[PDB]
Amino acid sequence: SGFRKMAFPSGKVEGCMVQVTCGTTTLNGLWLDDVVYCPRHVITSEDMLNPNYEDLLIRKSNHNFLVQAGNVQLRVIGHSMQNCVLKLKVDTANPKTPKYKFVRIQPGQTFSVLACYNGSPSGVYQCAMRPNFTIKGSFLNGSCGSVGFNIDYDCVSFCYMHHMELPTGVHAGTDLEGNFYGPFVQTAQAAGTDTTITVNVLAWLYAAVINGDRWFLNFTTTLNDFNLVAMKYNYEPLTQDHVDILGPLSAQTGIAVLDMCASLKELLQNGMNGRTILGSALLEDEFTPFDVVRQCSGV
Amino acid sequence: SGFRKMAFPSGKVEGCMVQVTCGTTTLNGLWLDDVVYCPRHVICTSEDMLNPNYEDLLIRKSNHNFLVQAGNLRVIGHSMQNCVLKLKVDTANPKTPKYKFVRIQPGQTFSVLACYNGSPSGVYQCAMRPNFTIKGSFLNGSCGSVGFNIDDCVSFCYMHHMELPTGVHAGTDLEGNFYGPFVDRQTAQAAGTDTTITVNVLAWLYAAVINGDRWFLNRFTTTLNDFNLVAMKYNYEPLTQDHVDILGPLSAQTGIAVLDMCASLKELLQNGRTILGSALLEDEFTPFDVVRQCSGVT
Ligand SMILES: *C(=O)c1ncc(Br)cc1OCc1ccc(Cl)c([N+](=O)[O-])c1
Ligand SMILES: *C(=O)c1ncc(Br)cc1OCc1ccc(Cl)c([N+](=O)[O-])c1
Repeated sequence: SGFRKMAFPSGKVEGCMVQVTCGTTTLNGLWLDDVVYCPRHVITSEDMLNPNYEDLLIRKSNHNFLVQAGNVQLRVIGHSMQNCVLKLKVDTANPKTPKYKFVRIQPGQTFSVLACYNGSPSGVYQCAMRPNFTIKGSFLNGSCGSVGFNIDYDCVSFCYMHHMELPTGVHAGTDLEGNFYGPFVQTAQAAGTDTTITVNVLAWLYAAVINGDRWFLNFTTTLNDFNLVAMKYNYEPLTQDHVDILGPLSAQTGIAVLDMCASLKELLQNGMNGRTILGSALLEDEFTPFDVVRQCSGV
Repeated sequence: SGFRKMAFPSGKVEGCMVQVTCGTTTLNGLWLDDVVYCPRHVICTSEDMLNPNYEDLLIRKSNHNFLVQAGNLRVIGHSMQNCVLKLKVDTANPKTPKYKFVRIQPGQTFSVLACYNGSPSGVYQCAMRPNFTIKGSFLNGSCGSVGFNIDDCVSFCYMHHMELPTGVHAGTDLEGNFYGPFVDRQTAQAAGTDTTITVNVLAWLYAAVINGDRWFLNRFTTTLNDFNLVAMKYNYEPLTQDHVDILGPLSAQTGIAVLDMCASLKELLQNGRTILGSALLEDEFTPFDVVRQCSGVT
């Protein structure tokens, strides 16, 4: 019973968090095998306005990089820049390296973030890659290098590394190969208009029904008619593959996807009239259909 | 920037999670030093759950009736302390962190590492409600999962025991004493009237102001007494002077007096926009939680 925004257990990622210092800049890094991954902007405030990163790295040597893993000091024997991440080769392989992969997720997918400062964990929480490729996280100065991940049974899938806090107050970063999610690269950078992850909202309504919350159940509708309503309310268009992913939840609940779409159409056109769903007064869109299944089945 | 419901990093607790089996009942256990702690109802059959005589049931079981799984342990002793089983094992957990057993107060927060068959499944932050229930996510098989705070030292405060028909959850401290009026028996058990943790709501309003959301801020004032008259009507817990003292540091950081924040809350209750992306008033961040997240304590 119950339904919570649930993060993956973070023990496997905690063992890979180290502290990287260049000059006076200190941030977090990720230590897997004999390589430490960290944001490349670790290399001044004057540089923050228009850095020629290739030119700034040139002036750097291996001993200019201080990688600390708890109390032990790692010696850097090589450095290279891949897109927007630094890769520092160290003389020791991380003995706590889990089975891992680097994955680039799609907008709408969820992951857990282990927020870190000075290489030490401070907290873990679940969030989602918004359609405009930002995330609404909790990141203070010093959190850069914190990574987002999914755990697919024993294997850690690193998908995010924190790089920046936009003036909007939302956050942007890269995958573990250094490619920013979205158009982001210290200048004014506008994120796109954010929209609601429709397939996630529908999955969350399935979670509600499973947990006894059914007052919003109604009508039917077509994929097209619902999408016309979804476009008006800044909702992502619902495709047939979204309907297929919602299959298992439809079978378990006995509620056809297009029937749930009609209930959501009503919820969008009429609002919630002060009622709550799973203790929320808003429509929640940061649970994937896989998230709902995992929590309700207990994987 | 930002404010999230944030759980403690769970690595230290993961290393203490084992799987405990007695007969056909399997649930989670906590392995610290040479002792495995688990709910004592692991020894009950389904017929026993309606009126178990735990002493009579434990008497008929021996050490070898307990199969303790630590990933892929021999039990050399068993004892019953209130509602928890204490299984002495021949091996001390090499991953035992520095730990303490603590009994928290209503309104305090902790992280829950939800587990099934001794394997972690997820971590989330919740609060001990005033009626001593928690609004968690617990399926059958989750019993033995523990709630904790981290101060290098892990403070274990909760062990899950039962899912009420209400859909809320109840458990004990690590000494076996239930939070609330609940017993480990399958009968209808009523939780109290739940109330809103007023001091937590005020802390969350400070987090909002810290993060740029200030529209709810007024110029009115109030006394502790007048505010409590309003709070009583809306099923809010009464705010004492100790609660005003706890909110001191947040007042200093924001420059907003505690009683001024209480006056702003008077509006929100009497008149009902979003605050930190929420359309409801959140009461599961303590003032210590807000400081920890906004100052970045690792
Ligand atoms: C960010 O995590 C961080 N921590 C510590 C220090 Br010192 C500097 C940090 O990055 C600041 C920052 C903010 C915004 C942008 Cl866009 C950049 N950047 O040029 O990448 C850096
Ligand atoms: C609970 O975590 C659990 N998991 C697996 C099995 Br098999 C049995 C479990 O406990 C069921 C349960 C439910 C409610 C109550 Cl009140 C009790 N109890 O008598 O303590 C047990």
